[PDB]
Amino acid sequence: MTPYEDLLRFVLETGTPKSDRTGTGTRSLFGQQMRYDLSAGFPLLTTKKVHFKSVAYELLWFLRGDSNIGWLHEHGVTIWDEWASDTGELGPIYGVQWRSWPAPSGEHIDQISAALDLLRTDPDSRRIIVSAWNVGEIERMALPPCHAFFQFYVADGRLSCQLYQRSADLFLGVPFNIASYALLTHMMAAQAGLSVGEFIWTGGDCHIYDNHVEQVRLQLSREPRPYPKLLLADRDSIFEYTYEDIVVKNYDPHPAIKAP
Amino acid sequence: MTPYEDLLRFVLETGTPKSDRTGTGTRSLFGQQMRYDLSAGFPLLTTKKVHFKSVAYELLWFLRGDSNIGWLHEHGVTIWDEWASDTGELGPIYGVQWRSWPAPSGEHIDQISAALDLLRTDPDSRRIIVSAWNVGEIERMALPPCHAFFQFYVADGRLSCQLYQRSADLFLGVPFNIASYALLTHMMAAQAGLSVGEFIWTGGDCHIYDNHVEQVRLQLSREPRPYPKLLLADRDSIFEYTYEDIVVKNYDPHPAIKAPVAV
Ligand SMILES: CN1c2c(nc(N)[nH]c2=O)NC[C@@H]1CNc1ccc(C(=O)N[C@@H](CCC(=O)O)C(=O)O)cc1
Ligand SMILES: CN1c2c(nc(N)[nH]c2=O)NC[C@@H]1CNc1ccc(C(=O)N[C@@H](CCC(=O)O)C(=O)O)cc1
Ligand SMILES: O=c1[nH]c(=O)n([C@H]2C[C@H](O)[C@@H](COP(=O)(O)O)O2)cc1F
Ligand SMILES: O=c1[nH]c(=O)n([C@H]2C[C@H](O)[C@@H](COP(=O)(O)O)O2)cc1F
Repeated sequence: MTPYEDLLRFVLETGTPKSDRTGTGTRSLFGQQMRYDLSAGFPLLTTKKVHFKSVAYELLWFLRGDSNIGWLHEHGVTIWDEWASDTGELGPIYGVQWRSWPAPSGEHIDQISAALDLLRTDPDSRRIIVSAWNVGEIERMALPPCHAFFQFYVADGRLSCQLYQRSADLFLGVPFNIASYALLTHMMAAQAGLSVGEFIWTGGDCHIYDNHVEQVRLQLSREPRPYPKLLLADRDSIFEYTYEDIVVKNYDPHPAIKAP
Repeated sequence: MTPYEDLLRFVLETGTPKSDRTGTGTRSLFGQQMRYDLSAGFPLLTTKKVHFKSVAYELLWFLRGDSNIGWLHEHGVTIWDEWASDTGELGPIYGVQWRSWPAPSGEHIDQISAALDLLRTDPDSRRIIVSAWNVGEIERMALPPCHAFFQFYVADGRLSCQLYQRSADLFLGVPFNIASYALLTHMMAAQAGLSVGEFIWTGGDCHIYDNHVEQVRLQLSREPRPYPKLLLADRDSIFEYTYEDIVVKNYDPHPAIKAPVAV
């Protein structure tokens, strides 16, 4: 019922102290897994109000294959401002690798299209994968991919997705990541003629920053309300979805909780 | 604990019947995780005999950046034979991505060396990653990487390793993969002056081929025995290890179980 919350606790209590770079004292565990049944409800956390608008616009940004934060500002989103050059450039990050990974043939590979094609023509493939982790381009990126790698799986006409996040800011980061991929999974499924199955979150370094220990103590004290429902409009193509094509119904979150 | 055997039993008992590339059949589950505390023993399975010589030579071959089976034959190992071209070539697989992943500028990136570095120099880093999944080059490979990529993690002078394995032949392949990465981890740990921690195995498509089922049942009827210990001789470079340096102690498995591979 509350995969995320259980993991947050377990890291607050069992987590090992550790410095990062840069920041303060994180408590940390390695190799942790959360599991969501997407048919049961959309995993937008109810123990704290999550800024879904930012989540959606960011994913649409990723899907546009966009490297600049311009289109993001146009819609009043600023979560990326702090790493963007004077020009607003971030380098060949997520969207760039997703939509146009630079092969050695000079070709650009659209992994999203390729994945979706597989889903439609060869649902049983074990190669339905997208990787943002481009070793050749990590050092051109403002920041190396955090949610680095993901895979899809079909079973009884139900689409599952497992994500691998190498580094996980549990309190401020992961909530976004859960909703984000949850949304993506609804979109691929919708485009491919499938239903939603599971979302599997697999983390590398799972960490609660030093500041956030208080922000987090509160959030664990709150009782979890029933999950909201995700709705989508019809579109001929994943790349045609707009923010206006998305609705989150019956979302009743406990009040927000700020933190740097 | 017997995490391998539990997963195997679990997939057998609850897996979904599925079709596949190899034209055989499968029971399958998605997103499963095995965990091993490497300080309690080297996870060379004991409910069947696993041929360590092969696991070890395959590993040393990856480390050489080698994609031709010739060196493996030089040492009697034949497990990659039915995928190689007539010249023994497999394409830019595993090691070639580990030692020399070709960047857009052309340059070969040595990820294994990069990783050691980060371990010796910045153990807390969350970017200690080696990837075989070169989107750019997968078509060029005889097969796409099953053990697709891995991360290292340090805490209290203990080295942990998590592998993501996109596709898991539970009976035939996984026992090889568990041992191999456990071995690499000991290696990376020796070279960074660290002790071993956990090996965490995370699978995408976890499957038991339909022609492996009588073997899986035999194996599951057996009583698990304590894991052996691994002894590594000293070397000054991960790239200088030899089989001679890699010794197992107290490994008493139940008998080996033969099984037909799915091409
Ligand atoms: C995800 N990323 C990230 C990071 N650095 C850290 N420590 N954690 C992260 O999740 N560097 C790059 C990147 C940029 N993405 C983000 C996403 C959300 C917020 C955040 O502040 N969310 C608030 C809502 C405020 C926002 O809508 O403007 C929240 O409590 O959810 C910051 C950076
Ligand atoms: C892992 N790989 C693999 C694959 N194809 C399939 N269907 N499954 C796999 O695991 N293609 C490439 C590769 C080669 N690795 C292997 C590893 C072990 C065996 C096998 O036959 N093991 C037997 C005998 C051990 C020794 O004699 O080789 C055993 O029961 O372990 C075959 C190919
Ligand atoms: O998808 C986001 N979620 C995640 O939490 N990271 C966090 C992890 C880490 O705390 C920081 C990246 O720094 P590092 O490269 O050291 O892991 O951003 C950022 C991504 F964009
Ligand atoms: O890491 C090794 N073991 C792993 O289990 N695969 C197996 C899994 C799979 O059944 C087969 C390749 O099938 P596919 O490419 O269709 O996923 O190789 C092979 C690798 F070399």
